[PDB]
Amino acid sequence: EIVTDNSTGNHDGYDYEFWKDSGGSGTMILNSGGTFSASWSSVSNILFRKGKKFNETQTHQQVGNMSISYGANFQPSGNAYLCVYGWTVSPLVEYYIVDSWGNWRPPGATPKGTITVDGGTYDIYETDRTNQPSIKGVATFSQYWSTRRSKRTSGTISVSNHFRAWESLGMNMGDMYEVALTVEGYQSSGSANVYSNTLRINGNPL
Ligand SMILES: O[C@@H]1[C@@H](O)[C@H](O)OC[C@H]1O
Repeated sequence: EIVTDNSTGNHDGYDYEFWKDSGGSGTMILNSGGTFSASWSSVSNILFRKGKKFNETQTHQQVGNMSISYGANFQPSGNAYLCVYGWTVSPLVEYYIVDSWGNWRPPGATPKGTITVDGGTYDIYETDRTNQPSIKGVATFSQYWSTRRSKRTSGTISVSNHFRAWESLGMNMGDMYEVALTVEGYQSSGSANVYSNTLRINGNPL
């Protein structure tokens, strides 16, 4: 149902998470399957997601081929991302496949390559977080990014294609912790309605 504070659980088969740091507010409404809506106001950082959490024992290859069909009405007022998001451990990595954004195309780095997939082209980037919040407390970890060259708010995201592309460029991943269609807000406000979000693993939906 309605979530306005940091929370992890399972709704309609999908692992959802609400996460924000202090400042401003956010509201997440959990709808059928992987669908949810999101509103935020005067946040520093906020994340809204529904996908799949893993027990950190398998590589993406061992999990299997991952793919998400999604559609969203994406209405940010400032900096925000509509993306597939998640983590690995050993190495600890925060990752992004961004299809849309607000006023700023992330991450502000030099591309390491590109991948052409799902009817578009993405620049690939690697950045570094030093002693920042993580799924494992304050930590130092890399971020991997695929960022579409033009905004899109519905389609298929061939998640594993990006994973393979990253690893080809020497951006290696560890054991899967999570994969999830995600709305992020950074020092901004806005709203979003994810009316479609289906995660398939080996062609089988959650
Ligand atoms: O990399 C940035 C991250 O550090 C911040 O917390 O949220 C916005 C991102 O672009």
